[PDB]
Amino acid sequence: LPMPKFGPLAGLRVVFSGIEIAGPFAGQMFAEWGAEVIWIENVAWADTIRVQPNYPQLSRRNLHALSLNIFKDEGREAFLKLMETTDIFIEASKGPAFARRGITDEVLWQHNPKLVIAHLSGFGQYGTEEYTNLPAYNTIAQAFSGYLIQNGDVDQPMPAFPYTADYFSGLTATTAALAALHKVRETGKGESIDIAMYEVMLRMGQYFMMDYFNGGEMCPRMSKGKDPYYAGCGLYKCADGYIVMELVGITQIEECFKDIGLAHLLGTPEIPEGTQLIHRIECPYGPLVEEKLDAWLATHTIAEVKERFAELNIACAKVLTVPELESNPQYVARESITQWQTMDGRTCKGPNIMPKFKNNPGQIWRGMPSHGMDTAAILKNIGYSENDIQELVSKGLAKVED
Amino acid sequence: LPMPKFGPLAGLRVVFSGIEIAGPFAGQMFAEWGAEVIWIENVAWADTIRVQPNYPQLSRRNLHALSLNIFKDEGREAFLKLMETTDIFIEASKGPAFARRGITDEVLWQHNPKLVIAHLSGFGQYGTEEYTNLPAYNTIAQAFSGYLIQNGDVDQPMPAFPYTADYFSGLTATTAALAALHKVRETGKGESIDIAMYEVMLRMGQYFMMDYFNGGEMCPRMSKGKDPYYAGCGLYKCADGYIVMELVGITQIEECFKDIGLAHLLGTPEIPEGTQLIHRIECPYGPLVEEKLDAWLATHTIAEVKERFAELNIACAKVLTVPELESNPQYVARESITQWQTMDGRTCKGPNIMPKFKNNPGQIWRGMPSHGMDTAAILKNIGYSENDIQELVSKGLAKVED
Ligand SMILES: CC(C)(COP(=O)(O)OP(=O)(O)OC[C@H]1O[C@@H](n2cnc3c(N)ncnc32)[C@H](O)[C@@H]1OP(=O)(O)O)[C@@H](O)C(=O)NCCC(=O)NCCS
Ligand SMILES: CC(C)(COP(=O)(O)OP(=O)(O)OC[C@H]1O[C@@H](n2cnc3c(N)ncnc32)[C@H](O)[C@@H]1OP(=O)(O)O)[C@@H](O)C(=O)NCCC(=O)NCCS
Repeated sequence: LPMPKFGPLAGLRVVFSGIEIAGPFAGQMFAEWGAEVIWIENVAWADTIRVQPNYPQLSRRNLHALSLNIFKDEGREAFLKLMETTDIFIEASKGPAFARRGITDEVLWQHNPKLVIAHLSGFGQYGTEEYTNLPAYNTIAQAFSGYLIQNGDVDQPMPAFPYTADYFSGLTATTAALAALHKVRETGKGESIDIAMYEVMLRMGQYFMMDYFNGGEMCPRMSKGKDPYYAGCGLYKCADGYIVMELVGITQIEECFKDIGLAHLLGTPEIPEGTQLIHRIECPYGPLVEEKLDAWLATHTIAEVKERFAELNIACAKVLTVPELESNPQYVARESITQWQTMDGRTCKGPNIMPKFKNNPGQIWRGMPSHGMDTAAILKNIGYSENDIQELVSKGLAKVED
Repeated sequence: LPMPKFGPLAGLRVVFSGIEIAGPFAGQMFAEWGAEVIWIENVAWADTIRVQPNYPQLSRRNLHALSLNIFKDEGREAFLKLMETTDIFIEASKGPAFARRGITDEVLWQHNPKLVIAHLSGFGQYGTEEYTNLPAYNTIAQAFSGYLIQNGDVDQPMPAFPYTADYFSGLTATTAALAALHKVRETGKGESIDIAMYEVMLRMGQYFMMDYFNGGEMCPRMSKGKDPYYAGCGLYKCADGYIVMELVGITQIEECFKDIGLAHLLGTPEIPEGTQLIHRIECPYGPLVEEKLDAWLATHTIAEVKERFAELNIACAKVLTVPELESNPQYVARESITQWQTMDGRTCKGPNIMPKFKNNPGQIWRGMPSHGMDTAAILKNIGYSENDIQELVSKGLAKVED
């Protein structure tokens, strides 16, 4: 398939089947970095992402679009012929849906013994009858993993937003597939990967849950965006708006207490010499620290706080709104936001390729493809004749460019 | 270094320098999957994660601990000797701190031309004077990327929790390093990677921001954990507690409207045949949909809703609290939560290895190492004599087991 040679993953061949965020995010990250990535959509209906007015121009860029019925007769045979030249296949389904329909890992490996197979599901490839075959999106994974219950304000839990669990799961899939690919080079045999979304989010939520699993108590939710345990950490108000700060480190704590009028607290049983963190609940002075911190901050503008905190090596930042991003000097300097052309010939704006590879930078070479756009090209490249593909379209088993 | 042979990354050698979550998360994910991973801590002070009572038993398991002054005299030489046998080096610093201290990418490559170098920072390896050298933690990256402003309730923004941006950044580092490693096999030359935390989070926050960058408006924050745009999506109340649901799909919408008493709305200008999603703001019936949905749900128990939604292929789940996780049948069946022994000989409980590799499963083989534990072993393995290492300890340039 015609495309430029770029990035660390040039020459790698990736195929994915899945809709919305998680599966396709995993697949498309390969394309950001140079790989040849085929997006499989069903024949009768298209990916549900196409209902979003602008996002798909970013989340589906650099992709080739195949539209094929991968489970039915000649569609199935065509799909399995494609697998012979495929290095990595990402699939997102309700549990072991592929195996249930006859496309097992053993069947796939009969066509390509080196193939890396990544199964993404809500609840895993096996477990109980009750959960294994259930559909899942982001919020389902947050609910089932204890992540949702940790987010929100004290009295009101809420999901992390937007679609946080989908990105973590997709990213985990990408990472695991690349790890397995490394093993194929060193062993010459394929791998199968079982990524359950709830297990991904369970790991991302352990910072305080590890206390519960090991004798302790679970932490509360944040109060108005302040860390539930550590004073001087999270969201604060200055005289002219919101900032964030992290009061961490021996020196930072000593100079900040001095600033806020609390120098006498240094060297007490719960804040002894060398204290790197002040625990707002274990220390009797916790609420007092917050009271004086709040009052000192309300006396200063964001700019003044930034300068003093720059002097103390205290991490902080103004909370930026979306309209403030484009013209930020750091964004401009690094080209964090760029422009590209859509397939239809319109100018689209959005984030550039991330991260920055020094020797082999990624690039945007293609806008989001249309439904069935590359079908005729992909099938011809795997041995199908013009009339033979015409029969796949007529039988309802494949769709070509509109 | 003595360790079992397991996982897709057996025989890979990884070194990381960084503290807390992001850097070490990237490094330790290699160790979950079989790699030999060296954790570098400073000599005079240890990783700040050690202040957490339980989490480090999970986040630092499977690791070898080196304690060395990588920038000073014989410590520097020892570090650069280690790099000769290292495949991947992860470093987390304030901007280009390594280069500023004399350890440039060109210097590193003089010792190992195939080395993959991953630089993790808040604001990148280059940019403006104002931002590039600033310290960063999770909340700083959320603030600077527009992620924080999207999380929380309508009237109250708040960070995603816990330390969400740290895990995304660490995971991106792992993925990029593995992608670059693939290129080294196919080109025989090293790579340098510039991962700025704010650019990572900028990408994770695009779902609705793409509308703003392309003519449209930015969405509001969620109201009590309901999707800002799409009805039937997010957090709801049943008669006996919180659930989450995603009302997505042609069939799901038709049968659910029928259930809630809104069948007559189907086939109207804004809900025409084939509608996969109901937009709560573009549709005049949006608030009515929510009103009837809320009332129908309040009539039913969680269990009843689950059964009916299982009949309709509508994704949903009870919102689980932390105490409900251990004894959940899916968690038990898959061993999602397991037990292991610490270095001190105590039983520790927490998440198992994720994800599940079929042919080469990861395993927990070592608990979290002590400060300086493997120093003498690592230095001896790179050509240092017992007396020569004794001088590194005495000069304050290295620390050995306590
Ligand atoms: C997202 C999800 C709920 C959607 O599933 P769905 O409601 O059944 O909708 P789909 O369009 O994917 O599936 C319809 C059917 O077509 C099949 N199908 C999918 N792609 C096909 C193709 N290219 N050709 C022929 N059939 C196809 C599916 O297998 C499914 O049949 P099944 O019930 O036997 O498994 C589900 O795929 C899932 O839980 N995935 C795992 C988690 C995930 O990825 N979530 C999305 C994160 S945003
Ligand atoms: C986390 C962070 C704020 C801490 O930085 P810090 O306050 O300077 O604390 P450190 O202990 O890391 O650094 C102290 C000094 O020791 C140096 N140092 C670090 N490891 C060393 C080692 N093994 N031997 C000798 N010196 C070392 C550092 O370079 C630094 O000196 P510098 O100012 O010239 O750069 C910073 O590393 C950072 O912004 N990292 C990038 C983003 C990130 O990883 N955040 C953490 C996510 S939880």
